[PDB]
Amino acid sequence: RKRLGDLLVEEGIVSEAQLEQALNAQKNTGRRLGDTLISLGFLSETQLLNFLAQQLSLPVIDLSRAHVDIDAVPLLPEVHARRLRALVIGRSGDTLRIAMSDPADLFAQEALLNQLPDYGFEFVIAPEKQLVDGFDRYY
Amino acid sequence: KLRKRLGDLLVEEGIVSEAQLEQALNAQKNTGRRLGDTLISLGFLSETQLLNFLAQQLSLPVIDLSRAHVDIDAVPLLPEVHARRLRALVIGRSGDTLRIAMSDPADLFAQEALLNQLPDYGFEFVIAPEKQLVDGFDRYY
Ligand SMILES: Nc1nc2c(ncn2[C@@H]2O[C@@H]3COP(=O)(O)O[C@H]4[C@@H](O)[C@H](n5cnc6c(=O)[nH]c(N)nc65)O[C@@H]4COP(=O)(O)O[C@H]3[C@H]2O)c(=O)[nH]1
Ligand SMILES: Nc1nc2c(ncn2[C@@H]2O[C@@H]3COP(=O)(O)O[C@H]4[C@@H](O)[C@H](n5cnc6c(=O)[nH]c(N)nc65)O[C@@H]4COP(=O)(O)O[C@H]3[C@H]2O)c(=O)[nH]1
Repeated sequence: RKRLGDLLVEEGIVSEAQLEQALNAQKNTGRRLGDTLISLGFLSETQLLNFLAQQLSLPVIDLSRAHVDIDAVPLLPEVHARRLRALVIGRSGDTLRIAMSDPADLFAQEALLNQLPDYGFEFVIAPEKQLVDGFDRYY
Repeated sequence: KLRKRLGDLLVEEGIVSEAQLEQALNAQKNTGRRLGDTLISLGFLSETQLLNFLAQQLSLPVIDLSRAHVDIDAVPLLPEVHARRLRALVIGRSGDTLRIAMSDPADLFAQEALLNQLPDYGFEFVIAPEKQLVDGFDRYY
């Protein structure tokens, strides 16, 4: 997979110098690169969501207007959903549609496999704020 | 799971050669040593290179902990004896999320321990050199 900074440069969203500044800043915080670029004023939140979706080849969703399957939600117990920042929003056959705010999180991906074994997975990316509101709404 | 396995990553990015990888895989068997450390022992890879490519493999950043922002109030959430055992330092807290620097974020045995030790906090992981972690323990406890 292409790295996010390189993607944003190739797409003309940030310059090489801006990317280097953010990478240097990140070495001193450990915050995510996209979040760092937003702090520096070089990237917007909407761009971050859209370009993450492009990097990972996942759809963006507006959960605030989505119609969530309320019988799919409980397949992932609340304690795990909140911890992993993941919400099961649909079930077709044995494929679950799962919204995540950090779908690039390797350890969350590993955990989800452990918590929801034997299902097919389709992922969509949502803003963390919408996920958090979703947990309150659907549990 | 699934990360790209480390050998293939290092070969594809032109860090180690195919024959060297095969040599290290052969040599690693039943030594108790992981692949990166085997490659380093054979002189094909450096500690810094291993750090940087583990970070790429695990999709996390390397930090310079000697200069990094550390919430010195967040540090004590993990008692010193556990921080030292697990080679893990809590450097940020916000809501129920902790940012944790580890020398080995691939250490799942340590991760399990960290999880049971800091329950009801979720984690964001970053990697730092072990020397910097230990200096951090001396500095923040
Ligand atoms: N939800 C969310 N996801 C985000 C954000 N920023 C980055 N990501 C996604 O999450 C992964 C980890 O980001 P990171 O912690 O900044 O960790 C990054 C970062 O430290 C660094 N990195 C990212 N892009 C570049 C680059 O163009 N050049 C270099 N040298 N390093 C890069 O390598 C690590 C892995 O990069 P990736 O493969 O791109 O993988 C990224 C990316 O897929 C964010 O603000 N929010
Ligand atoms: N802190 C630290 N972490 C390390 C080091 N070396 C590897 N790791 C990480 O820890 C996991 C286990 O390494 P392993 O015991 O060598 O066990 C490895 C190794 O025996 C083997 N492996 C790795 N790469 C290759 C490869 O390219 N070809 C083959 N045939 N086997 C491979 O598969 C197992 C799993 O590989 P991975 O998915 O890459 O998962 C690796 C990797 O993420 C190290 O020196 N220090």
